[PDB]
Amino acid sequence: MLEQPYLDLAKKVLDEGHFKPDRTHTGTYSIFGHQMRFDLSKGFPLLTTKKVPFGLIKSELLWFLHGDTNIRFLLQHRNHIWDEWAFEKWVKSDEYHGPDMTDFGHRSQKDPEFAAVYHEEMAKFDDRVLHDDAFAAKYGDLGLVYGSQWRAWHTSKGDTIDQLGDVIEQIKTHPYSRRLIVSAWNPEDVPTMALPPCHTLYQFYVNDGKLSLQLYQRSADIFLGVPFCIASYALLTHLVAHECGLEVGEFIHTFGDAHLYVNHLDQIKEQLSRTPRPAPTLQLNPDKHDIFDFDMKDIKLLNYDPYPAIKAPVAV
Amino acid sequence: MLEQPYLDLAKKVLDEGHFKPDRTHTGTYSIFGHQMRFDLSKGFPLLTTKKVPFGLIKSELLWFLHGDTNIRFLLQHRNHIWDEWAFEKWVKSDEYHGPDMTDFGHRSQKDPEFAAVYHEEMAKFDDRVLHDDAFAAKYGDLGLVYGSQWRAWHTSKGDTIDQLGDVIEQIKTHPYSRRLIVSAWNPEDVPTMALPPCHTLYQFYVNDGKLSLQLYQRSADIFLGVPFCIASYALLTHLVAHECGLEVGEFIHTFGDAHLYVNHLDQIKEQLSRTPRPAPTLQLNPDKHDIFDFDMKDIKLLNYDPYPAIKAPVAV
Ligand SMILES: O=c1ccn([C@H]2C[C@H](O)[C@@H](COP(=O)(O)O)O2)c(=O)[nH]1
Ligand SMILES: O=c1ccn([C@H]2C[C@H](O)[C@@H](COP(=O)(O)O)O2)c(=O)[nH]1
Repeated sequence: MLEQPYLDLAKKVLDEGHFKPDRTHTGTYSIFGHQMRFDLSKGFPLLTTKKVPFGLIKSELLWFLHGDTNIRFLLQHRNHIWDEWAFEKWVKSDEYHGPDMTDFGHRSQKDPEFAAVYHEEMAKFDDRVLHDDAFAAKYGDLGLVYGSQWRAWHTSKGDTIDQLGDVIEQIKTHPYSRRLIVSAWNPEDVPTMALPPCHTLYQFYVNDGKLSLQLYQRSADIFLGVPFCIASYALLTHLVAHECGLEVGEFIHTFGDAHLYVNHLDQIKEQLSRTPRPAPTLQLNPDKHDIFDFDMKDIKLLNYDPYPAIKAPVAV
Repeated sequence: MLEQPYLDLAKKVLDEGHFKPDRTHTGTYSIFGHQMRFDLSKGFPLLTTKKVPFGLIKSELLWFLHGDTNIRFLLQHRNHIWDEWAFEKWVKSDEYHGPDMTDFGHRSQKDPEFAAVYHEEMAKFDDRVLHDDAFAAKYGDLGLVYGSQWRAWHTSKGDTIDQLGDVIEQIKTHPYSRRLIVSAWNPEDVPTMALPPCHTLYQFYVNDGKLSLQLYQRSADIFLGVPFCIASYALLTHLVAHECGLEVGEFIHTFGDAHLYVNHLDQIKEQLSRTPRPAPTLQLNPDKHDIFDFDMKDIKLLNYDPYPAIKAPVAV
């Protein structure tokens, strides 16, 4: 079944892991080095044994492709995945006036009185960013994010480089190129980043008329992130394969440090109780092809039939 | 047996490959995405079923660690692996006076009259680089090479960054860091390089008292390069594990596009006839620890017992 590789990753990390400490202080069972392989021609790797919001995987990807960096497009789409970043910044500015929210996303999960002041100032932020133009530009832009590392890699002679736009040229004219790589890992910026890239780099490869993509993710959360990531990329593999006029091959997911947090144990353990169902089917607008200018409407997820979503706490 | 993972890579590429064209025009059987895993505590992954020159894997690595880039240290050690690069450059300079050696390393393998003029001007070059200081600096420096990408990553504010020297700091003070990565893939320089890095990036990871390293090599030659590379890195894993005071774990080799050239088929096919022998054993100078200042003498390969070396032509 499509997703078995994924469930097998979790058993392996559970009944074969190794406990180790980490940045957030919850704890983890971890393993190092792991390849997993999905055959997109067989289906779409959106988990069935747990309900994943394609809405979120979808709007975030298109944000990326525009080479955006402002949370404002996401908010525009009710997508709040990246707020806690922009916010934190806003919070540590004296233009921020009020409740010194230090470790806001820490205590808010142990103290319900704070979970209200916090979430209040958040809708302050997100509404301001939504409405005050000068704010959206000042506090809404994140800066170095996948979109800018994909389509605006800052050089040392003052210019921007469109990495993703370029590799796509090479796929048409040199489908056999073994240098078709996009990297988001930048040495000079790496030591001044809230969170240096998890999805470090990817490489496409055109087998006989088919396009494949391999990902190297240095740090993974089997439970909360891996289910999302598998789809951002299986989606990206189609989008590109669309523009270049190629059929679709495989998605090869490779991990450095793959972890399962302590307090997620009971959930993954329950999720394994389920028996996978037939995977959905990605449908794309056959009229439009210039992927950089695709829009939500242009994608369709046919036949998705998932098990209830599983409640789980962010380990922080 | 230690090296089986490697031999199994070659069978897989042979009795399960896919033919595809490429840069040099020989031809290949290829596969995409592959992880292989060696347990350095069990031995040293220098192939036994074929004789590999540890002398070469060794001097090239130390060159790297010094953050050198001049072929002059290698020549100093009879190591000629990188000459054809420096040379080519020298050749396309009008200071080069004489035999316009276009595609020298092409025709020299189909025409034995040329294989003599060529190899003559080569010893011209290598002797000049060995002796004429201003030449060694002018034509002997390669520039962007593993040594400079490891220890002098050019930033956009005029400075050099010691990537490898830094990760090593982090291993001591944050052995559990999941951001311990060195990358040699640079977007802005990539489109003006004779050969952009094969060994794209590596990441260390400290499991319970043990150090592990995973490599992402975008393009491999199962026959001629993979046997060398497995050892540069298994060697590097020990060297680092030496300085940081850690035990040694595993070497995880991950490939994007792994190929076997057409005209190498008969050789690999013969090499598989052999039955692996017990692997050698790396011994390091217990007195010295500052790896950046190690020297040949400080390494010892105990108990190596290899099958005859196998003759093979460079596909070009
Ligand atoms: O798409 C994503 C984003 C984040 N994370 C996780 C992985 C780790 O839990 C943490 C990053 O580890 P450090 O870099 O902070 O060590 O965020 C994912 O798994 N997938
Ligand atoms: O350490 C090394 C150096 C080179 N190569 C090979 C791999 C390919 O044969 C060629 C590089 O492929 P392209 O980047 O040129 O497409 O050089 C190796 O396998 N290992």
